[PDB]
Amino acid sequence: HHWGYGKHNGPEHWHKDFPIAKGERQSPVDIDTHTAKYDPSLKPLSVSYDQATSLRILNNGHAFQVEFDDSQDKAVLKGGPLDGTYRLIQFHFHWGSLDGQGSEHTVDKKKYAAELHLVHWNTKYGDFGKAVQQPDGLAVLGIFLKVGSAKPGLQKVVDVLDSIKTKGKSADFTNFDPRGLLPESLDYWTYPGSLTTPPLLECVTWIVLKEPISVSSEQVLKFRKLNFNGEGEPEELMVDNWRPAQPLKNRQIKASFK
Ligand SMILES: [Zn+2]
Repeated sequence: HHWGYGKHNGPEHWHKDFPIAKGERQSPVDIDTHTAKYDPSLKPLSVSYDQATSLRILNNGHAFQVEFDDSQDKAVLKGGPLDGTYRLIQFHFHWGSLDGQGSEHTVDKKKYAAELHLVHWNTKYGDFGKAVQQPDGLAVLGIFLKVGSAKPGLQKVVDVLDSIKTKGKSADFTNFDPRGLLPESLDYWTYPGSLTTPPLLECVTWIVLKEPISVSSEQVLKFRKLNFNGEGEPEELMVDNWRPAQPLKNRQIKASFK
């Protein structure tokens, strides 16, 4: 009976195995655009993905994860609110059963159809496992998805999903360029928070882009064909794998833009 997104093991149950679920800097949160304060001190966000090297894509029973070779100084996030350099290790999505829900962060209570998370670790801590034990261990770039025009750069991801339908399936996924998943503008909101999946560690600087990307209905429909279950188990569609907004508590959301 491990954690998931169902009635008996979903977000409202997580605190039992992971007490930090009720902690002081949990994610995601609602972004109140009128309360977020422009911070002229923020530096421009630097996203350097030109040398990114993808390895594999995996269905882990909670989402699908595209993993990168992070053994060299390549796909790096820096600047913005960050001190130092963070290296890309993986990205994944959260999405809904319907276009009207799916995102984890919300904007003035608005839910997007999905949300992309590009996860980077602080190189000062040597590797991901050590980084997540530190308050400034991770930087996650969050990008909202809305349904409209197709995102051509997402299609390579969508076409491989048939091969990793069920929990535990993985496939080679080389030469995928995550630059194809970025919106035009890098305007962002930033706040200190957590992983949004167990173990929910409070180790993330969140950087959430204001501009969503558009994906087509057909593209998101293919996300919804994935399965939470493993091969040979009763089919339960992988949908609504999002944690809802958590209390902001003692935190300020800063905006990079006015
Ligand atoms: Zn995530």
